[PDB]
Amino acid sequence: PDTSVINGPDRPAGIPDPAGTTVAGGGAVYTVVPHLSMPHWAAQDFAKSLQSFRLGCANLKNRQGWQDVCAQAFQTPIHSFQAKRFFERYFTPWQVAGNGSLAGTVTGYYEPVLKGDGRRTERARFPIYGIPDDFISVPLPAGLRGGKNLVRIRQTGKNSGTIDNAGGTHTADLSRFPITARTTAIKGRFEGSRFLPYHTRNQINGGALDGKAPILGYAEDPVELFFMHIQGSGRLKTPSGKYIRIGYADKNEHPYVSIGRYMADKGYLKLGQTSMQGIKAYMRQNPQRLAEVLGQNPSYIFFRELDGPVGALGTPLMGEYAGAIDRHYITLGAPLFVATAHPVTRKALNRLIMAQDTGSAIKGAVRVDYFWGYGDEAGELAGKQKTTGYVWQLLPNGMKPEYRP
Repeated sequence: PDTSVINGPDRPAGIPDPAGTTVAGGGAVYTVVPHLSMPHWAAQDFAKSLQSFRLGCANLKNRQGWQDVCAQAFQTPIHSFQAKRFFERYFTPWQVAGNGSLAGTVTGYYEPVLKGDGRRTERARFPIYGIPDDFISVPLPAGLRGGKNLVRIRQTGKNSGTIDNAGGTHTADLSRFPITARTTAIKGRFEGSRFLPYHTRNQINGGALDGKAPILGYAEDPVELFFMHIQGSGRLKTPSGKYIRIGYADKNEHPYVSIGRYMADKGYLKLGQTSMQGIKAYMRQNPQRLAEVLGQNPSYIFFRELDGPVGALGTPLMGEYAGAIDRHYITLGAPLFVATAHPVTRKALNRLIMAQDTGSAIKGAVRVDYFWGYGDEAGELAGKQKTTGYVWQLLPNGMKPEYRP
């Protein structure tokens, strides 16, 4: 998972910057410390951390600076002493401080499991859609993020187009598009002379995508399907007990609206019964409100077929041994020692996770989204996790951390 070992000569270890060496940028300060100044260093399950590092190396291998440690990872036995020595000998620890503080926020995320099936059945009735046949993504230059312009669009590929005012084939009225400050692409479809915003969740729920999109699977509950959209990935568990792994492909770009807030406004349930268990039970006694409530959130996620979801590094994540970081501050792929408390037991949760993912809301020098794995338990823990953490970034000897604006 892995268990294996590649034989051969130890890779060059290189030359560690000495303790107290400092890099600063973007309000952050990185400082080399001894491996032993990290809380409970020696006691950790380094064998799991090494299996986690090995998963990232399929892509991390190819990044300058990382070739030797990634080859060395596969020549190290999956045992905690050897793994510990690998991290101690091949990497230098950089304590991270953001805005003058070593303290930051650790939150949690997971991959939900839902009952479903690969083909439609009496129970698995709700389709999970791949990217539609007519779904067109068009890059939006920073210049147009005021979203007022009437532009022309030209198709350039099956699911892609470009803004071309002189030779575009269709008109797009950007004011009609859900464009905000962070927007880097608009999603739409060609229709007569126009390029129109893509279907909202309500239109999709009401069957806009019929015969027009790949279906990857069917879920049994539309509320849990709805929440998988929120998580951005998931796994179907078939009646056989088999898994269908499903990953983020794209989205319609329509805003996120919170249905818990809507539900609280209509009086349907109060703003405290706001959970997928509360909504799911409520929708079981009141099926006539389903279409209405779900369609309040216009955002809609499209998926693709893929053990572990694939993060920003392009690599499958190990439960409890990976997290999402801000790439402005943390070098993607780096081991990250995180010191924090377990969300439930309050026992020290001190460990080397692999910084293998990113997230739109994950911002700051000391800021981790802790990946808990897949399933119900992982989702409970993930939802309860909002703890203070302290972080150290381990980098290959001689590689410096960097603020990347």
